[PDB]
Amino acid sequence: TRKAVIGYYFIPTNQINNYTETDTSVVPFPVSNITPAKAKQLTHINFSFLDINSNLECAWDPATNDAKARDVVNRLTALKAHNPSLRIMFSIGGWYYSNDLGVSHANYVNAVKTPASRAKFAQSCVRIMKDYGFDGVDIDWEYPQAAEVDGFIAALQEIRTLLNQQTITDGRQALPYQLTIAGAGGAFFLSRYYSKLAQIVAPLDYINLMTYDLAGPWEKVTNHQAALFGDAAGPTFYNALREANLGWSWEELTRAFPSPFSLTVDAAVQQHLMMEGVPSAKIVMGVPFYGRAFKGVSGGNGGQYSSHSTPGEDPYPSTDYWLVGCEECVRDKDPRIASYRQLEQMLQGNYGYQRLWNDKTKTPYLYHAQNELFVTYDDAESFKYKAKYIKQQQLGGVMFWHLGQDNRNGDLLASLDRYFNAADYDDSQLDMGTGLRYTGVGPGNLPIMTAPAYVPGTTYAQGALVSYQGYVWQTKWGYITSAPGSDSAWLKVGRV
Amino acid sequence: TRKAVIGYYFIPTNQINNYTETDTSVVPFPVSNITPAKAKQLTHINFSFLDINSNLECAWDPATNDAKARDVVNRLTALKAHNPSLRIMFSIGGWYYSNDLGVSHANYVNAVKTPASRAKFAQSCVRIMKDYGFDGVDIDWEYPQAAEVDGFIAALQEIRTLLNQQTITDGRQALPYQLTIAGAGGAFFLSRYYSKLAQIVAPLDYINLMTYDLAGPWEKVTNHQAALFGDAAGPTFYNALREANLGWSWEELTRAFPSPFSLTVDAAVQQHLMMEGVPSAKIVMGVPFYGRAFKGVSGGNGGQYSSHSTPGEDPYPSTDYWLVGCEECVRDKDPRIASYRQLEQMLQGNYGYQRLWNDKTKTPYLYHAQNELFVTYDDAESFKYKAKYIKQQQLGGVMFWHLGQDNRNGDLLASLDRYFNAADYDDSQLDMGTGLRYTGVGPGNLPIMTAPAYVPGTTYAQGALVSYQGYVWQTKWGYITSAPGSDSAWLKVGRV
Ligand SMILES: Cc1cccn2c(=O)c3cc(C(=O)N[C@@H](C)c4cccnc4)c(N)nc3nc12
Ligand SMILES: Cc1cccn2c(=O)c3cc(C(=O)N[C@@H](C)c4cccnc4)c(N)nc3nc12
Ligand SMILES: Cc1cccn2c(=O)c3cc(C(=O)N[C@@H](C)c4cccnc4)c(N)nc3nc12
Repeated sequence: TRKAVIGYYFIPTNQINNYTETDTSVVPFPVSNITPAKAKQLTHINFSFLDINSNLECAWDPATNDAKARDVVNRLTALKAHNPSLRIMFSIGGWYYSNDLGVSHANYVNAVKTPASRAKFAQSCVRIMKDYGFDGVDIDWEYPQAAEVDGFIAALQEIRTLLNQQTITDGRQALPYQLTIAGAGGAFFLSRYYSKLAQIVAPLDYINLMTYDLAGPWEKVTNHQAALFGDAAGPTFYNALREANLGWSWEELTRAFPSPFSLTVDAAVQQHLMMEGVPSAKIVMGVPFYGRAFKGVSGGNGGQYSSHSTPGEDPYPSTDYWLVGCEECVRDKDPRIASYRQLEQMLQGNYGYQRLWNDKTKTPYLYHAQNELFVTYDDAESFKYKAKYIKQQQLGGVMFWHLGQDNRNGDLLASLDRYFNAADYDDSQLDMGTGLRYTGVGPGNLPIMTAPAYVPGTTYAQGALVSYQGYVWQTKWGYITSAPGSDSAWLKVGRV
Repeated sequence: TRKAVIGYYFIPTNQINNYTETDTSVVPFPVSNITPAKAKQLTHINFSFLDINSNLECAWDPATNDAKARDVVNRLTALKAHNPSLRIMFSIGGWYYSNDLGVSHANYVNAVKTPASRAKFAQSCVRIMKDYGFDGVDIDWEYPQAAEVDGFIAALQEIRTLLNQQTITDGRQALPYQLTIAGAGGAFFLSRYYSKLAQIVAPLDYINLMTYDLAGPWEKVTNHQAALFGDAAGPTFYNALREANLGWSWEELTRAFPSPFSLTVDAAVQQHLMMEGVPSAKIVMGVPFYGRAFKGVSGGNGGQYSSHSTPGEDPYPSTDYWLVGCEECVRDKDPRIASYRQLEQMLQGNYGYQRLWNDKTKTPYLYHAQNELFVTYDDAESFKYKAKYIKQQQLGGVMFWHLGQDNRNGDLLASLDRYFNAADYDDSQLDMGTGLRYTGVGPGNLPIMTAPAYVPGTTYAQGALVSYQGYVWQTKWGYITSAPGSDSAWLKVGRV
């Protein structure tokens, strides 16, 4: 089956209200820049962002010019003329609206609180979808906390019920309405809802992992923001999932969640696959179309794993635009982020940047030796390894943030489509390297094993293996007279 | 409050049927050996063992001559003339009847299953108590498994109701009928029911911990069977409580259950006190009146912590009766167990045994240099430290197995009574030594702590301490925007 290729189309309210396809100074990436060829390379466009208002309903930003918003959306859905599989989703939430300290955060908490609120909120999602002509709903709440999770699940199940009814009512069996969420791609936020992943993902077509921003100026040491695999020379992190509300035993937590660990894309994917009832085909790997820049870095290792002097604040609390050559950093008053398009132009502009490659993480980076700068980003080469990982691990596909950051030729999108679909591309010998893999093991990714059937009445010694109720179990100590599952002495170590 | 001194009186069915007070070779320890002096030193005698039959009622062994049984019991209750506080309990169960592979185990499991079965079992316990003249009920099920614990708890509650009503009916307010159980003294069996200790202990007057047999021939290395504190030179063990079904986080399990650990009397007591709702006054420390012998120890340090050639099968499968001096080893055809009485006559009779002392564990042991022998046991000196521990930790008292193993003068029982009650004994300067203490922290031993109140909307760094909803919490990583208890990021570390 075709891998999903999910591109975010983000447009701020002031750009909707002043929308034009002819002046890149007010609208840098108008819908016009999505050519028929690029539309064929996408399977989904996530239009973003809508919000939940204090009426606990899905809504546009109050300052939106609704006439212009409908026209922007109509230009997007017109791209379906070039790609019959294309879906224009809309995204509710995002960091600014929905984070704990965000302007609308309470509206997310309250909308999922009660059966009445969830019914009302779900209806409004389907009404927005049908009124504007969208093809599905994406929820980007970053992120529900443990006690909010059951309400989150029931709202998603409510949306699933209404979308499946709307699919039948509209005769959309060939292209059913879809429901997705953006998921944490790092253990710290993932531990909020990790224990209920199975019930979260059940009503979804896809969970889109935000497997980027895994490094930033809020960390004391520079690092790669979307390392595929780990580098032993880089920083490691507390494994927050061992503290999730799982109810597992000490051995089960320990073998699933080594700590410290390397905060990588592979870690995020494997951590989802470790949960029973989380199918690989629904997991979608996010990739960034932007780089993160650091200043004040030391030398020796190309700016990698160095202390730095980058402000972590938001907004950027200065007027010092120190990322040399980055015109778009001036236009946006922040030198700590650059689009792939801009980085490509910084490279071919003789600004003293050097493009280096980390063969462990399988990601590129820029080093500026004169001014002490470090940029972590992804490109078409790092996407080869990520695409191969998606195929080997049988994931659902790829998601990226965001379309306006690709270069004008659409090279990053074309590469993702090529690695999944081009008949003359062949990655069977692509060397995935010796970077650190995530070695945790959980109930959902237990190895296949064989063992003699458990025999009631037997006394087992320490380390004995038996099969019982479809799993292979090992005794943790000696003189075991109880059945696996009936007593703390048995560890589930294998399936079938 | 006077400390309990609970002595098991164990008499097998063949000795009941053949009971006589004038022939040691048929009844080695008739009740007439319990003089008025000794009766005054006890608070309880646990007559043992009764059973649960296939009708799921408390019952004598079917081969018991019932008139002979009443006579033996009458000899015990006659002792109450010399001590108005003394109670003659009867014990239901024991290892042979109630272990998973024992002959009556299914009757324990099935008696506690439903309200009807529990009411029938409980009624039978009180009927037996009144019919034979006992003063209370002791249940020694070794040990209920996790799925049986709730029924076990409800059966104990039902017995408690019937006992309390019987106390009223009989005008026994001055000496009310009591309910006790034997509890596991090591973490392996403790883990079966650990999570429900509070509801198990609620209906009891006492839980008598079997804090002995903590070492034996079944282990690869010689060790003390009832060490008070740990010896760093000694073996350590897997802390099975970390695998109990508690629902705690990795950090919480790790701090409550260090592993490996020293398997000691102190460990068992502190493990019980770690659980909320378990009052120290109900905890009774078991001590052995017997030793365990190892055949084939190397030299080095008294035979402590070395390899051995002792079989670990029961029944004793062989015939090398190799514990020399020990004549009861021939009569009972097993050289690995010797009563204190016999161990004393071995030390008296020029057999080459040397008595040594471990000042970490505060226990004695015998070493034989020629035959390579090691014996771990308890004596009046080790009981000084255990009695002081009972007083310092405010435990309910002491229990021992069993009365027939004391010497003819009853020195062990007299020593326990002395250390609790003699005005001319003064342990105020007894130094408890530097042996390893169990230092796990759980809900029941959380310290008082003080921290500024949690303030919603603020972002906390790693290691921040705040007070919230009755507890002091610490963050496990940085950028914490959630409230404590509602999250994986917060660790309960203290009480307000
Ligand atoms: C300060 C801080 C602490 C911890 C986590 N943080 C974030 O996860 C975060 C995310 C974004 C954001 O917008 N990410 C983009 C890629 C995106 C795309 C699609 C859906 N959601 C988000 C942001 N601007 N600031 C952020 N700051 C923090
Ligand atoms: C508390 C206690 C009291 C009396 C006897 N006990 C045991 O006999 C015993 C045995 C084992 C064990 O596992 N194996 C033994 C059989 C073994 C294994 C391999 C070779 N030889 C012998 C054990 N774990 N605890 C045990 N506890 C006790
Ligand atoms: C083979 C084996 C494995 C694991 C644990 N085991 C035991 O814990 C055990 C205990 C006894 C026993 O009698 N203990 C006395 C002190 C007692 C006193 C009062 C109430 N209950 C018991 C026993 N004879 N064999 C036992 N074998 C084992």
